[PDB]
Parts: sequence; C-alpha cells; structure tokens
Amino acid sequence: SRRIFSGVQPTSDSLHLGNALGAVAQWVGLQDDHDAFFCVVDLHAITIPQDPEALRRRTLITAAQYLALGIDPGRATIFVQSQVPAHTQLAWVLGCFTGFGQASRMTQFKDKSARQGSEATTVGLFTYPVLQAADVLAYDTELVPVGEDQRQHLELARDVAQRFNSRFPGTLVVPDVLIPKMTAKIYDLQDPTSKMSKSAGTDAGLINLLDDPALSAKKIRSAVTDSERDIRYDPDVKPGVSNLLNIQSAVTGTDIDVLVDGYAGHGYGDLKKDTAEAVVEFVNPIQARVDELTADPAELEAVLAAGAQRAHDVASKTVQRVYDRLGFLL
Amino acid sequence: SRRIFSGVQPTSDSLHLGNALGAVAQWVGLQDDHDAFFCVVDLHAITIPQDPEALRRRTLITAAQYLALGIDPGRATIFVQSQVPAHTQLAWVLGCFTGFGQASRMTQFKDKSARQGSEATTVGLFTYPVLQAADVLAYDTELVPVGEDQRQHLELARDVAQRFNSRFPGTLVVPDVLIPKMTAKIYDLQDPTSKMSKSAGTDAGLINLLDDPALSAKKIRSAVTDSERDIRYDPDVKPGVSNLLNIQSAVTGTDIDVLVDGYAGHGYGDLKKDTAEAVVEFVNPIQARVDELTADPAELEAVLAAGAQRAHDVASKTVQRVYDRLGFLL
Ligand SMILES: Nc1ncnc2c1ncn2[C@@H]1O[C@H](COP(=O)(O)OC(=O)[C@@H](N)Cc2c[nH]c3ccccc23)[C@@H](O)[C@H]1O
Ligand SMILES: Nc1ncnc2c1ncn2[C@@H]1O[C@H](COP(=O)(O)OC(=O)[C@@H](N)Cc2c[nH]c3ccccc23)[C@@H](O)[C@H]1O
Repeated sequence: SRRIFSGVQPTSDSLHLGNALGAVAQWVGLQDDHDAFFCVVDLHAITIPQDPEALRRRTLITAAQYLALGIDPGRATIFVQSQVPAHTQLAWVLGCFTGFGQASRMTQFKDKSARQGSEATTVGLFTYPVLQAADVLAYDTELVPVGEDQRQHLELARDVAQRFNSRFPGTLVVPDVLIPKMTAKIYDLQDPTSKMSKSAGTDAGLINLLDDPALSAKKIRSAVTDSERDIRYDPDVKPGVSNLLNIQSAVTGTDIDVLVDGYAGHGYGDLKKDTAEAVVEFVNPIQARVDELTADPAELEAVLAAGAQRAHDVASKTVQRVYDRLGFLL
Repeated sequence: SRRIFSGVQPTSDSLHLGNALGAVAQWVGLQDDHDAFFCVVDLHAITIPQDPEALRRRTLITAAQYLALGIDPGRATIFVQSQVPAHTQLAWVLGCFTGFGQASRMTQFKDKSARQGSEATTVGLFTYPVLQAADVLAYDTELVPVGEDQRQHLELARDVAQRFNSRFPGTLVVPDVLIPKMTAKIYDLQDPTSKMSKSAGTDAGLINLLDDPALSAKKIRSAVTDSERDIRYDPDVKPGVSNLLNIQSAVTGTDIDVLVDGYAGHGYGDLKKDTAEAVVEFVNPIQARVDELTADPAELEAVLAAGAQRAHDVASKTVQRVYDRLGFLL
C-alpha cells in the first residue's frame, strides 16, 4: 500500500533534466516506503510514428536510466507498458466513461495536434489520456508522482474514476496527484519561459542525461540570465537565474535559500560554472551505470521480465473486478 | 483458411429479423467451407450504458441464438469479445493509424451521438470502429459477412489495415466485405423505408426472433403496403411489399421471382398471411433451442470457453506479430 504509479515515454535516446528532477527524483524518494510501479510507456510512444529499431532500443535505455537514477528493483517494479494487456483492456472501458468534449479539451491533444497537422491527427493522440488513466487505475494506485505538465491528464483520470465509481461504488482507487513545487517545471536554458522538452527546436537549451557531459556543461554556461547581476530566487521576474538555482539545488541537495545566501556578492559566471559542475557530477555516474546495463543486458532483461509478471498479476485482477461490475460474462 | 469473422452486440433480449437474415443466415451458409469466428461483442455494447445483470444474460442469449439459428460449434468458433484481451491490444495500435477526422465522419458515430446528446457523447462511441477493425484483423480474416449498415465501418478497417501494411508490409490481412443483395437491409414493417432496428420508437414494426410468435404474426399482418394491389418486387417504389417478399423468401428459401409469379391474382392479405405463417415456422424451432440452452446452460458455457481458448490462441499471435513490427520489446 501507499501504492504509486508513474511512467515515461521511450521517445528518445536519453531522458533530460526535466524527467530526472521533475519525476524520477521524487520516485527515488518514495520507493522505500511506497509500493511503486514504474512504467516505460511504449504504447503511448506510438501515438507519433516511431522507428521500430529505435523504439526497442529506447525502451531498454529508458528502463536503464530508471535504475541508473536510483530506482531499486529490489523495492520497486519496473516494466514495459505493452507487456501487460490489462492496460488496453481498462483503457477501452474507461473510454466508455470519458466525455468526447472532455478529451478534446486536453492541452496536450491540442498542442500535439498542431505539430502533427490536421487530418494527420490520429485517434490515438486523442485517446492518449484515457490510456494514461488506465495505466494508473489498473494498479489501485494511491499516488502519482509527475511534473506539472501531466496534471491535466491526471485530473481526467480522477474524474473518470469517480464517474465509474458513481455507477459501480468502490471499484477503482481515485489517485492523488503528487507534483513537487521546486522541480514541477525545469525550463529550457535558452528560453527560460518554456519547459525543457525535446520538441524545443534546437537542443541548445536542453540537458540530456546521457549526452557528453562537457557538452551539457557548455550549454549551461551559455544559459540565458538577465541584466541584474543579483542571484535571487524569483521565477516570475528572473526565470533563467531561478531555473539554474533550481537545477543546482536539485542535483546537489542544497536548499535554494542557502545557495542564494551563499551566492551574495557573486556574479552569474559563478552560478553557471557551479551549476555546470554539479550537473557533470550528476550525469557521470548515471552514464557509467547505463553503459553497463546496455553492454551487459541480461540484468535489465530479468528486471523487466520480473516486473511484467508482477504488474500482470496485479492489473489483471483489477480488470476482472471491473469486468465483473460491468456485467461481462467471465 | 477462407477465414471469416462477424459479430453481434448483446444489447437486447432477442435478435431481430435484420440480424438473422442480414447476417447469421449467411454465416450458416459459410461455416461449412469457411474457417469462421463468430463473436458476441460485449465491449461494444458498453459504448452505451448497460445494466450489468441484463448484459451478462444477453451475452449468453445472443450466443444461444447463434446456435439456435444453425451455427455449428463443431465447425465454427463462438466466443465473447471481452474474454480475449488481444482485441483491445490491437484496438490501441490501430487507433494510432486511424485519422481523427476519418473516425468523426462515421455515420454511426453521428447518429449515435445525436441520440445520446452532446458532451454526454463518449470517447468509446467515437473509437467504436477502431475496436471493430481490431475484432476483424486480429484473426487474419479474409471475409466479413454483415448487413449493409456495417459497410462504412469495415471500409475504415480496410483503410487502416492498408495504412499499417504500408509501413509494415504483409503484417495484416486486408479483409473483403461480404454483404448480401436481397437481405442487406430488412426494413421496419410500419415504416418500410427505415431499417429494422431496436431504436425504432415502438417495436410494432420490429420482429424479434424470441417474441411470442403470435405477436410477431400480428405485426406482420399489420405491415404497411401500398394501394396498388399488385404483388411485385420493387424496393424503390414498393417498399413494404418488397420487404415482405424479401422476408418470406429468406425464411422459406423460395426465390422471389418464383414467389412473385406464384402470387399473380392475389391481394396483400395473402402476402401478409403467408409471410406471417412462414415467420412463425421460422422462430418456433429457434425458441425451442434457446429455451433449452438457457435452462441447461452447461452446454453453451462449454462452447464459449472452448471458443475463447481458440480465439485467444489465434489473436494473441497476431498481436505479437504487430508488436514485433512496431518494435516493442517482447
Ligand atoms: N521540463 C520538465 N520539468 C519537469 N518535469 C518534467 C519536464 N518534462 C517532463 N517532465 C516529467 O517527466 C515525466 C515523463 O515525461 P514524459 O513526457 O515522458 O511523460 C508522458 O509522456 C506521460 N504521458 C507518461 C505517462 C503515461 N502513463 C502515465 C501514468 C502516470 C504518469 C505518467 C504517465 C513526467 O512526470 C513529466 O511530468
Ligand atoms: N435491419 C437489418 N437488416 C439487415 N441486416 C441487419 C439489420 N440490422 C442489423 N443487421 C446486421 O446484423 C448484424 C449485427 O448487428 P449489430 O447492430 O449487432 O452489429 C454491430 O453492432 C456491429 N458493430 C458488430 C460488430 C463488432 N465487431 C464486428 C466485426 C465484424 C462484424 C461486426 C462487428 C450486422 O451484420 C448488421 O449489419
């Protein structure tokens, strides 16, 4: 109990600082006293066309980064979404309890639709949050740790679970949403008002965990700041400075107000230099672990096989409970 | 091979003459030389709210009517849609290859949306044809026998299969659509220009297989005809007369032109009387078999268990083929 669920799409060869600090860092803090299911969501990945060889490789490398970021397979369950049929079974049912207008109002859908273009927009891009709701509800999940960009989808998940329970009392757990304050949004280093994301345009403002560390350090030294020459935490008026403090605090464990106090009299050169140095120290051990998990794959394959078995054992019972309440012949 | 697939929704306590003559009659003719999968589609049924006790009972009674209409479990596979997870797995994938505009243009969606009302319209009503495409493609289906009302959905299924195969050559079988000419649409007896359907308003023009036969005979004697006093086959100008000839021909096996020739000099009283008598002879053996399958349920439960096992063995391999082509970790 204190059951928790969270997922990441295997859409690129590396997670970025947004994923690591907005999500996985909180997962690591929760796994020792929460029963945790961490998922690589390859079914969601194909809502955009994906190269098959890359998709398989990136599924593994995403799970590898979980382990390398501190996720403990002795304490948590790591598995691949497509390997547990219950997700799509529950997604079908929950679609029958999701409003069409409700789904069309999701920001992601609109943004994603704009990038793909219309009549090229597919049903899967539209039903995305219904499958996401199924991912969570299948495990009787009590809490979902994510970044801010996932909030609207999880509010749909809660709404749909409540609507289902309205007709079938007590069937699904309504999950609580757990979104950290400081790292809810890590921002792009070149446009500190946009969240760090792979669809940025160029990756000059994007910090990939597995990129050459000297390259990430360069990007950080080039981060956009302001003209004030005052290191002070204020996301609204000082986006780039605040984001750098956020990042350095998150990867070092030093509170911001302590960093800010310790930065009195310093310029932005030292803020960027120190943040770059802290990030390099952060990613070097991650990369070492990921390299070994990739070169010696049997360990990670055993973890995913074990995780799929345990995820199937839990999620299939949820489906049978839901199917029984609906009145399906069993 | 000559693999065939078809389904009926368990949405009422009885099939009607449309279902029996537009679909199941052709199934019976195909099953001896075609490898056939006949499905009770309970996942589709819940795209509209369903009473659970009724839904379970009607799932059984729909499968019972298959057997009572002549479907042979020694030659064909009968099973319940929800009992085979592969259907929802493939539905998710096919949604990723279905256009949003494409789905919104389905007539059923629009009609069904109009009856349910908007913002009360759900995602499942919208994704209905994607799951229907999955039902068919999961079994490498070569031919699909249905009535005319299913044509537009199966053209989507073919379009989506072709689009998928475009990226992943040779993965899915593109099915042919098999829609009979004479019984493509059985029309309501009180409004012979509308197809016989449960959403008619009143059931005075609807012939349920399992209704009291004297009641169905009454409805037929009250069928709307015309003022011509000439028994002649012409669906466009003589809808009610043509529909009655269609029905009597289909349940007796007598060709229409032979019935029409034999009706020279007769009025519509004899057309309705004879059609009512033929329908009573048609439904009485069906009802006898359905009553026994309901009172002694172990036989039908064994048929559905066997069918689900065989359907799972086939459809799960299709899913694994599709998953492999997409590049999912297996
Ligand atoms: N710049 C950023 N700052 C802060 N946090 C960020 C940033 N970018 C990403 N995140 C967080 O990282 C996690 C994974 O993001 P994805 O885009 O893979 O995230 C996604 O695409 C989801 N649909 C995956 C998903 C599928 N099913 C689920 C069930 C529960 C939770 C999540 C899921 C997320 O927590 C996200 O909030
Ligand atoms: N008045 C009529 N005249 C002639 N034929 C008719 C009439 N009314 C119904 N039919 C036919 O009966 C079958 C079942 O209809 P449903 O409404 O259950 O049919 C439905 O609701 C489908 N979505 C079920 C389905 C789900 N998956 C599938 C895959 C293949 C084929 C069918 C399906 C159909 O063949 C239908 O054309």
